[PDB]
Amino acid sequence: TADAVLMIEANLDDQTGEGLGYVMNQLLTAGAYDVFFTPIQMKKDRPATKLTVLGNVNDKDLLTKLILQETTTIGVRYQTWQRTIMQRHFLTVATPYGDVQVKVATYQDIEKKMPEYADCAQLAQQFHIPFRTVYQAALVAVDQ
Amino acid sequence: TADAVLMIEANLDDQTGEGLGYVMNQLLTAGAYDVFFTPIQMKKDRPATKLTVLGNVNDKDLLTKLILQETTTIGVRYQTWQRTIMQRHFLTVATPYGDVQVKVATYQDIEKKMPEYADCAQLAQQFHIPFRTVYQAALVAVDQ
Amino acid sequence: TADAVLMIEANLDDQTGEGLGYVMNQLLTAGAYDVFFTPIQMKKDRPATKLTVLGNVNDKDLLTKLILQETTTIGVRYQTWQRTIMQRHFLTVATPYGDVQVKVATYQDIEKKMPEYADCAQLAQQFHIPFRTVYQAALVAVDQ
Amino acid sequence: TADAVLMIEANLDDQTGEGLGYVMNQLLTAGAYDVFFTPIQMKKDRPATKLTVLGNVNDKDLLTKLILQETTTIGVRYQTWQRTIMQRHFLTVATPYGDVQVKVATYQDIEKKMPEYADCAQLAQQFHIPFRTVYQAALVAVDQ
Amino acid sequence: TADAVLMIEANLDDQTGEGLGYVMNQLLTAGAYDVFFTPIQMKKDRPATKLTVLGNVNDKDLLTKLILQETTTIGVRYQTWQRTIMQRHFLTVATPYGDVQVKVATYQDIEKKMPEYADCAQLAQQFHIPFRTVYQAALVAVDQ
Amino acid sequence: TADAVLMIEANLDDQTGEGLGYVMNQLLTAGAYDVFFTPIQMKKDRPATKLTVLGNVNDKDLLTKLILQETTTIGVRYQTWQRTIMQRHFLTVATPYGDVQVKVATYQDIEKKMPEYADCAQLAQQFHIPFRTVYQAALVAVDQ
Ligand code: NI
Ligand code: NI
Ligand code: NI
Ligand code: NI
Ligand code: NI
Ligand code: NI
Ligand code: NI
Ligand code: NI
Ligand code: NI
Ligand code: NI
Ligand code: NI
Ligand code: NI
Repeated sequence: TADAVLMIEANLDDQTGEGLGYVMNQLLTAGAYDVFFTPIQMKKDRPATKLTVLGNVNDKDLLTKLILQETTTIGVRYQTWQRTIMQRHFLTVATPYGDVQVKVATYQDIEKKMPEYADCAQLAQQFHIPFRTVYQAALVAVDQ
Repeated sequence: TADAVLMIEANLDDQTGEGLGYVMNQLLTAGAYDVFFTPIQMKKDRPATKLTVLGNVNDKDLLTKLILQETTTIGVRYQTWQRTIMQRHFLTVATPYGDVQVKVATYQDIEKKMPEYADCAQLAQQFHIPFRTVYQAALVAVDQ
Repeated sequence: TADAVLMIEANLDDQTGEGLGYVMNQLLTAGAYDVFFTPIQMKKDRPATKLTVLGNVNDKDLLTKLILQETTTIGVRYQTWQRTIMQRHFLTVATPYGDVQVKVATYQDIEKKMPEYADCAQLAQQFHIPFRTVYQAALVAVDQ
Repeated sequence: TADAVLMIEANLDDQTGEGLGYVMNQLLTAGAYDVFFTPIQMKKDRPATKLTVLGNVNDKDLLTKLILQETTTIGVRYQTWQRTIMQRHFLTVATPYGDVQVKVATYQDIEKKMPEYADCAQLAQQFHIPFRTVYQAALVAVDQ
Repeated sequence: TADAVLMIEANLDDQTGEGLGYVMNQLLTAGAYDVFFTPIQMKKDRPATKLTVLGNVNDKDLLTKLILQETTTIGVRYQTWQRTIMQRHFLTVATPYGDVQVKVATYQDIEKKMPEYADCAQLAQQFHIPFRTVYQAALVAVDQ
Repeated sequence: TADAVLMIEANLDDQTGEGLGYVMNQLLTAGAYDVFFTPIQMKKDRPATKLTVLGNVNDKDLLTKLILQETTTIGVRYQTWQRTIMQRHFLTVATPYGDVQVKVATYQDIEKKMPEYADCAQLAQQFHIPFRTVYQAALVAVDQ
């Protein structure tokens, strides 16, 4: 329910998008909770990318050294955030195209249901039907 | 003058812009100081949107549960920032097209004046003249 | 008046921000009407930049060769747009800090006035006052 | 069906966000098919906005004059695009919270169904439930 | 060489990021030359995404139907651009970690050399060294 | 090695890009470690810009008053981050076009080398060769 997460940030104005795509794959393999890019504008007319890494506070040394080894940045900044997390468990639901795992997130009186992307995309590809069609079929099917 | 604000963030890769526009209206109604979207790029080629909520630190539970109920996110992250705020009071100034309320923000020796958008937009619409024309008329008129 | 303008675009996922600042400076010196960057998202999790150059139709070969020379792109795409341009004339107005050229743009029933950035920024730095202060003083002086 | 659409663009580095919200509201009221903002980066370290307006070819003069009147741009560029449009029909479906219009779009072998945002947002506010709850109920009701 | 390229665009304010990653993967598999996302801002406070697809002029119907099938858009807009393409040839160079193909692009007086990302990323992972290390080694080896 | 940095942020929806470019130049002159813009979307259909300032924690008063004097914002938010910084020293390396200073950043076992943009851009301009060509020549030359 209650948690803390480390946020690590770096401003990269001398890194290519190809190399940035490479480092995001490296950071997820290293176990980061999340990684995202933000387009930013830096001095001297430089379109840059901000790299943000979320992870366990005890992975600070791991994720820092990864960033310092694989990107061009001279330094990183990091800070601890708090987190409020819903409770998760999974349901298998039968849809017109097969079973789809549905994520049931709960927090006190709040309950919502999210079909898992992976199941829906695999069924959309196999039966040559749209992703949104399989996803919406799972939503209807989770009504009971 | 001195203050603190809570920042709540969430990365939404499975939420539509229509639904995001809906939640920003909900968050302002709930009394958030500010809400803004940042376009971000997440794993698996997902163009995502970061939702940032600013508000009173005592509204953490209110704004969290709102986000957890109305968006698709499983968790939120939050942290406390400090704030330095200028002093505000309002002046009514007479322009060629009517009275326009002007915000006078002061901080120590710093003084600046901002015509209120709402008055300027209403007068621009009624008299079928550009917004920037009414706004600039208010700026000239605040010189005395 | 009426015109036609060439638009050249390239999607750059293998370019650093440092190099992009260089090519924009190169292209404006060579006479592009305008150059701008658009953050885009490309394949393989790449935060990329779209380079757009606007310029004279007869300068197509110059600006193309410049992009192919200075960026990593293998190709450029281009198309001609039509343009509608306002008529310009300039007012020099006397302020507390010096003369400021004011651009007066007209189109049919449209008349608008923009103090020139170069004048305002130079006098703000030279007289050690905010930019907004010189900008607003020119507006006041264009009242007559 | 087949169509042609006018695209008008302008790069605005001398416009506030407040004024841009005003002109988008002005242009949609005047009958633009659509208006959107794109964040771009311009010369002299300027975070700018590209304004794009889509509209009827015969409305070119109206939308141009509107942009030249309400923004700071000296010119606009425009070009005509071709369009491929799906065929529309609407289903009104009965939900636990009222009727919801469902847009059924078809193209060759394509059939897709989108609950109308206006219906879902209005019933969610009126019945004090999440938007997603009304949206999903319409999906369930379109199962028949 | 000279070419012409089809550009197809759609403004998506009712699409999730998960679904957008799916359609970009679908469109590249179907033979689009390129697909990219642009963050845009639409009406009713909607953070949206513009989908742009570049492709062969004769593939217009395939890519259109794909977009109409997999996204929520009711229509697409398209136009043909001209293209200027550099001439390509490839150098395979021997590095400390294996062979790396180097793309040598030429145009009039222009000669530039780009190590192939696929080669560099594969050898960096296989030999457990940074990407930059394999990239720079190919540059060194292309010195002869 | 270990450090702390102050982050100051402000959301500007009533500031022009020209004025924002002006303030970024002012903030770097005042000694900020870094300044960047992030495009954001705020309420009432406003494309806005987030201004982020990084600097020494003891420059809080300096950088705040600068922002409050030169922009339109009523308040700033700020927080302290931690930093991990690599060790820096400079090498002059001989390339085919002159000496180029190369930044050698080290952190424990990590060593990487970055040619300084300023030297590479000056040599590219003087000899009328691409930036990337001089930068890559410096990379090859730093191999010994
Ligand atoms: Ni089963
Ligand atoms: Ni009065
Ligand atoms: Ni590439
Ligand atoms: Ni020329
Ligand atoms: Ni001086
Ligand atoms: Ni300007
Ligand atoms: Ni009309
Ligand atoms: Ni009620
Ligand atoms: Ni819609
Ligand atoms: Ni084909
Ligand atoms: Ni291995
Ligand atoms: Ni020397």
